Amino acid sequence: AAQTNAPWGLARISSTSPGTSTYYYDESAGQGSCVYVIDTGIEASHPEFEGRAQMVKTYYYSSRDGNGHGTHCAGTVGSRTYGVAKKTQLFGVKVLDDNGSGQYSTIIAGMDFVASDKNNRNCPKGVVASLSLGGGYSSSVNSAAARLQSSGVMVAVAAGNNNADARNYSPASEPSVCTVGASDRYDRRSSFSNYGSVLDIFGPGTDILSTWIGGSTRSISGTSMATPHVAGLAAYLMTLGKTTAASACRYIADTANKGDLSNIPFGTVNLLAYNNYQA
Repeated sequence: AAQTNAPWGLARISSTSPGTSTYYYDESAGQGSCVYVIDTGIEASHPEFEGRAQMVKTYYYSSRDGNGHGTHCAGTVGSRTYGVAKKTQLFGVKVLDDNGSGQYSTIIAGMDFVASDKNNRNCPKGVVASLSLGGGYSSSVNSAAARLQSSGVMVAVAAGNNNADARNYSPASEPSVCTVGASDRYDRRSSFSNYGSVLDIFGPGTDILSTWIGGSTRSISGTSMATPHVAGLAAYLMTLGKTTAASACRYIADTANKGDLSNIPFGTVNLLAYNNYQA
């Protein structure tokens, strides 16, 4: 299949070279898989979600996305125009408030919810979880992310926007879960992206167009935009049978575009999320 005039990140993930504008992917589009978006929530009403998104949990007076952040991220996982796995089922777990904030104990609660809630939901192709969030080092927070992983969920988390080492941020610094760094349309390392040995893969994350609250769209930047392409991609390769939850991140990094990114410091991996799809 081909999306003509796709966003620069969608094209980059099915492209051996930057600067193209057609995203190339198997019709499967993640049908049969499920991706939990742990964030400020989702705007499931968006035409872009086609009723494939639904809120399943919240910790605040509302489960509405009064921010846009979570809605922006879910649009990169499975929205028809902006997402990677365009038939995936999205589940919203609102752990962040409408300012994009939330305490650690709440985030921990959220991951704990997904590993159990997957058992009530129907996902014969496997489960993914996107965590475009982070903060200072926390081992409690890291164990939470590691618990989500060994339970049968493919975790991708943002490496951080501090332009520093990701070993001092959680859950970014947890070795069992997949830590996505950010790059731009010129295959540069994103200005803001954290780096470090803990990273597993880079995904598109500068000037990322995607769904927004109010039935709209907008372009914003961050490792939070890098996290959902890998998330969607994981769910894409799981539907195909090419990988499983527990080995997708190593699968992605194995089959990724080796060594095409400028400004990667020594010690940080030079791998760019890629879908090796052959029409």
